[PDB]
Amino acid sequence: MKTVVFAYHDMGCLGIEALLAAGYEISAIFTHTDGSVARLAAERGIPVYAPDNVNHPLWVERIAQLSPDVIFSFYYRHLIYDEILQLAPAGAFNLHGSLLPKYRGRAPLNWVLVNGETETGVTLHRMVKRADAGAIVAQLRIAIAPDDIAITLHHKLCHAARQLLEQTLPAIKHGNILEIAQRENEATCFGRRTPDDSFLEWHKPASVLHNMVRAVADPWPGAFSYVGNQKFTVWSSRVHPHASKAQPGSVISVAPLLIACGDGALEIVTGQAGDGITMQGSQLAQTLGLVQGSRLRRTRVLILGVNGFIGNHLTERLLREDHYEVYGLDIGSDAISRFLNHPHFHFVEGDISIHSEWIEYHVKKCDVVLPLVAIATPIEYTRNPLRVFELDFEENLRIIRYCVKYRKRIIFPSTSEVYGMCSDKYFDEDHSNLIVGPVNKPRWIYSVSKQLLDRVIWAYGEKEGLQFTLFRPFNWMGPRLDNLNAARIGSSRAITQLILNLVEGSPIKLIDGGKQKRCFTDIRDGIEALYRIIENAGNRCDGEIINIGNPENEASIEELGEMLLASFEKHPLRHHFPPFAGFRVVESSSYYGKGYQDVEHRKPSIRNAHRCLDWEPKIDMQETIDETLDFFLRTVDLT
Amino acid sequence: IENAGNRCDGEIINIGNPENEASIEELGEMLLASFEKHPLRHHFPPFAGFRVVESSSYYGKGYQDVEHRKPSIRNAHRCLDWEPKIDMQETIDETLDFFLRTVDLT
Ligand SMILES: O=C(O)[C@H]1O[C@H](OP(=O)(O)OP(=O)(O)OC[C@H]2O[C@@H](n3ccc(=O)[nH]c3=O)[C@H](O)[C@@H]2O)[C@H](O)[C@@H](O)[C@@H]1O
Ligand SMILES: Nc1ncnc2c1ncn2[C@@H]1O[C@H](COP(=O)(O)OP(=O)(O)OP(=O)(O)O)[C@@H](O)[C@H]1O
Repeated sequence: MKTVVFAYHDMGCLGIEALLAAGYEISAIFTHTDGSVARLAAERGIPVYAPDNVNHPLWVERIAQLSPDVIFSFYYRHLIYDEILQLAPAGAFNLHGSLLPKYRGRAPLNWVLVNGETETGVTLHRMVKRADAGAIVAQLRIAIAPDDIAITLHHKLCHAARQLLEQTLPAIKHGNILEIAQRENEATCFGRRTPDDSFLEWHKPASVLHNMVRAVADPWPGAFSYVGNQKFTVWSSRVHPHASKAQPGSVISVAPLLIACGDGALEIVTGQAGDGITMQGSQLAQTLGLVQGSRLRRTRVLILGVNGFIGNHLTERLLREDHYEVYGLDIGSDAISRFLNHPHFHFVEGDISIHSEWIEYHVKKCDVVLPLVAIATPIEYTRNPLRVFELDFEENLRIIRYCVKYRKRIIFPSTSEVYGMCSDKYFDEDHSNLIVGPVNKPRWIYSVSKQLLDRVIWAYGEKEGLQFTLFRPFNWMGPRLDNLNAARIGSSRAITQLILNLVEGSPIKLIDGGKQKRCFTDIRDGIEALYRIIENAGNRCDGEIINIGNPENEASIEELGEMLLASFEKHPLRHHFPPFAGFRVVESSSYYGKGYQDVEHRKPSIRNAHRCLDWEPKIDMQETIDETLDFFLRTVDLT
Repeated sequence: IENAGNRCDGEIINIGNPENEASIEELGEMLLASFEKHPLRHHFPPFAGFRVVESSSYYGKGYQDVEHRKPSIRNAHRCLDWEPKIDMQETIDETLDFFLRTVDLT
């Protein structure tokens, strides 16, 4: 047949050779920079390439040009995806280093040693949308010797693969292959191991620890531990069922260097202190200062604009956990006064444009900064564009810079408005284009400002190591989303403005028909997701942009007005307010002034949220409507 | 700058020749054609040819581009009574000549 190969490292060479010996014609080989696959390719006169992303249109089109019958993947590191895979009529097969569906993850060579398996093997399966799930075309078992280590098991596997391909490859050349599907309810998956995963925890059994040192023995990074401040690596181990009433982690002897484990002791045969040379355990013991003795505050969150809608709710949330200390500054304090007595809450009434000593000192002193000061009520974009620009953009750019100056993590609040009039069904943080209108449509000044800030934060991240996370709220609402008073000037979001209407007995106006829709998110859902981001479990939020909204609560403004009215009519306090003045369609210009333009639909992709936070919106819209309505109605003084 | 009749106040004006639309590939050909006919041609090495490349390998990660760009020159006509005149090929020649005579030959 005619094929295009994706190979790298050892398996890559033996695979390209088996492929050649089997009579295949290799049109091209895709590999990586740094047995060299490239060297082999060059030696055999096979055009070799090493782009960063072969999934790029140009490559896909060029691979399609070669018109391959089948595609093979022998330890290719980057990920080849569907688009190109299906360019081969005979299919695409990948050679995985484990007994699938077991250890279908990555680094199976090491994991099988970590978990101390008795056997492993090689598997040639078909490539499908799911990683390592495709139908198995051939497999082959391998026995793991009690004294095998990563490198030695690697050759075992290489040899096994050389044999598996040797015989099952001629089979594919023709078509005698059985797609024995994978027993999905038996598949095990593992992820990339970082050198921090080879840490030795002496409380575990000597056996477990021993397999660890084997799993990552040279040429791998190795298993390590600490002698006080000093870090050392264990290259050779040796389990001793020889008990020792000694507590785990304590040195039983220095010749041999025997450490007491949770079960039995482990003998460090060879290792090295720090980046020094390898030496026998007895010597390593001395160079580390060992004798018979044992081996191996809360988070400050700064919230600017803490009294705001997002601010006060986030404070309540954080103040529930004990590992948080909350520092906040704001112009107002009615929403956070209830926390003033809390020991872990430190509030101060200030202005981001005036109180520099406090702000700078705290960005310097805290661990995470949440710059929530802003003006986010659309009427203000057209009415006071410059005030919006100066506060939303300039004032914040200053905080962003304090953060890079003092190397602090910044969880900056982006906005769903950054997508503008995007046309995708789902506004995607990593793929959607951003669309705004002409310069003569000033409503977008906000959108554009927030986007430039997102881009600056991104550059700082890329070019200066700033640790960040951008989050984009999608029409969050609930109690304290603005206030009826600000609403009297149009300075508030829809929901809270329509409540003022029902309260004062004025009609609910639906700007341009009110057919445009949005995805309303309950503030409780939003704060939970945000809380998760602050938690930043596993650092899965670094450099990430995360939308937060409930795609399930999509509704037109007209529907929002109806749902609100329905609740309002059933409310206990209803009789206190005037009779409904009705819904009335109005030209946007008559409410927002010249220069207004809007978004016809807004629904978020919440994939990233699911991936980084394991978050999912839960509260349904109607409930949010009730909560919000109730809060504001009981804000009205009745006398 | 003249702002005759203040017809440019508060105006945004595109300035381009919608008549000179061309792909970069065509720009490269037109340039090459002129280059081959140029008096100074013999001073420079033989053409190494055209080669398609991934944007990433030239601009780095994070590059994206514009597939087409043509301006409306209504405002220009209305506020300035202006209309592009020079054709692209002439601009190519001018530019090529200038830069070729920028090269020190010795
Ligand atoms: O939280 C959100 O995701 C976004 O909310 C607002 O922007 P937007 O949703 O466009 O505007 P709202 O004031 O919340 O109202 C939505 C739409 O309802 C309509 N509306 C509003 C008020 C009213 O009385 N009548 C009416 O028909 C308007 O067309 C308005 O654009 C903010 O401007 C954004 O910064 C924020 O990201
Ligand atoms: N100059 C300023 N100095 C300090 N705080 C300010 C200043 N200007 C505005 N603020 C504060 O910013 C806070 C946050 O704004 P607000 O609550 O109106 O919206 P938000 O919660 O960010 O809304 P969304 O989440 O919908 O964008 C306000 O409570 C206000 O006190």
